[PDB]
Amino acid sequence: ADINIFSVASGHLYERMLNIMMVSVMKHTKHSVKFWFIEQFLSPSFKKFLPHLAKEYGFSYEMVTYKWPHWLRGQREKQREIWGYKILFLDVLFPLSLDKVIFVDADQIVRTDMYDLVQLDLEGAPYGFTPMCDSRKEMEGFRFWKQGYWKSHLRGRPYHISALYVVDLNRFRALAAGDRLRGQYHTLLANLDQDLPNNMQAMIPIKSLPQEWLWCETWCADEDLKTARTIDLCNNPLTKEPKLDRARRQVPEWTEYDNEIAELAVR
Ligand SMILES: O=c1ccn([C@@H]2O[C@H](COP(=O)(O)OP(=O)(O)O)[C@@H](O)[C@H]2O)c(=O)[nH]1
Ligand SMILES: [Ca+2]
Repeated sequence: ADINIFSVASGHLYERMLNIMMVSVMKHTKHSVKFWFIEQFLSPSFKKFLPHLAKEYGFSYEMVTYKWPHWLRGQREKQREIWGYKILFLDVLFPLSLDKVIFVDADQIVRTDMYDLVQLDLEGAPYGFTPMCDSRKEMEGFRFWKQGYWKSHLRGRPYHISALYVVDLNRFRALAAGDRLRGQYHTLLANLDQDLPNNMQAMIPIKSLPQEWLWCETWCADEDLKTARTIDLCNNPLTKEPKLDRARRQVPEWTEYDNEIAELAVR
């Protein structure tokens, strides 16, 4: 497929949002699309519905199986285990033939042709992430990456949000980036999937994507929603507003797509 996207949904609401994310992709491209899912994180309900969604929305899909390695420190907390599956296994989840994959959070709405991201030149970096927004000024106290350890550590590199990233799997494998990330994970990560790649940039470069690639209201100004290519419903450490409430109000298409999926289910 032209576009290859990987995501995870563990939890009822994340599954509901993942179906919507997938629909949002298909509304904005006429390229071929394949979704990749990790077997362990597929529930019976989701697995049952998935082929219907595929026959309606015109995507293909494949499951990968990868057991957390015995020698690799585990995560007792499910949420952190999931975040680990996002980042620790990029060289081993997928077939060797797969050239490139894009990770998109389940709680996203896409508003762009994701082939644009497939075509985007990473300029030798094995993966690309969007910088955190600076624009919403009221949230400065929560921008921990501008404080203490991170300002010094980053040496002028951005701190990037891990909701969306494109991985040149060939370059990533050639650089042995997976072994390096797993080695650093052992050595050291409150934000496991985000702190790790941002910490390792000198060793494993990030291509900083243009800012429009990922908008989250937590960090980003209202005025920049209109030019956002994708939207993430990232948790807001100030308001603690429930994600479902945010999904209903943020952009009109979330409810549009949820309703469309509901009508598919009636059939
Ligand atoms: O209980 C969870 C927590 C996280 N995730 C997956 O991990 C991603 C990142 O976590 P989340 O979106 O909750 O983080 P935020 O963007 O809110 O900081 C989610 O979109 C899901 O794909 C999940 O499936 N179940
Ligand atoms: Ca998210």
